[PDB]
Amino acid sequence: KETAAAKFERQHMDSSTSAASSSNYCNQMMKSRNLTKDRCKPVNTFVHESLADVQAVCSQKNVACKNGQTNCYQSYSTMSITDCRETGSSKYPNCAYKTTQANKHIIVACEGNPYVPVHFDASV
Ligand SMILES: O=c1[nH]cnc2c1ncn2[C@@H]1O[C@H](COP(=O)(O)O)[C@@H](O)[C@H]1O
Ligand SMILES: O=c1[nH]cnc2c1ncn2[C@@H]1O[C@H](COP(=O)(O)O)[C@@H](O)[C@H]1O
Ligand SMILES: O=c1[nH]cnc2c1ncn2[C@@H]1O[C@H](COP(=O)(O)O)[C@@H](O)[C@H]1O
Repeated sequence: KETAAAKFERQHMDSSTSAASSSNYCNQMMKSRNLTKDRCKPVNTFVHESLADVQAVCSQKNVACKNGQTNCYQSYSTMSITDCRETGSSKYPNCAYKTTQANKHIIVACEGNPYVPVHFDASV
């Protein structure tokens, strides 16, 4: 039922806040977006921009994906993001995360028709 595009929105879109600036944010969000269900997702980024702005990245700077595929795109502008990284002492199911805010260019992979983000590759 859940499309790749919907999964990208679930894992990575958080337009509601301008910057994920609670120290609790990743702990709460990693759980509520179901990224700690079968295991602690080791790293995940949330993007605090409009869906339209993030979708627009698929028409921006074409760059090589980490996996060597050619369908990745880097945002021309920096975007407000939050990096969530599993702590060294995090143990499933009690997944624990460090919350870090940044403004960085995002790199996403795009697929499909319509051509939309389906994977978050990197922030630079
Ligand atoms: O949400 C995500 N999905 C997939 N990869 C991510 C996500 N967020 C960050 N990353 C990548 O994971 C890296 C951290 O892992 P590292 O290679 O051990 O340093 C970051 O530099 C990002 O490129
Ligand atoms: O490029 C892609 N297209 C569709 N699904 C992907 C792609 N890359 C990874 N996935 C899968 O969907 C999830 C994407 O998470 P992300 O890499 O953090 O964005 C991963 O857990 C993979 O299982
Ligand atoms: O200019 C860049 N090229 C490639 N990765 C970058 C760059 N700037 C920041 N990064 C981030 O740093 C990670 C690579 O660092 P590494 O794990 O030490 O190899 C990537 O996952 C990116 O998210």
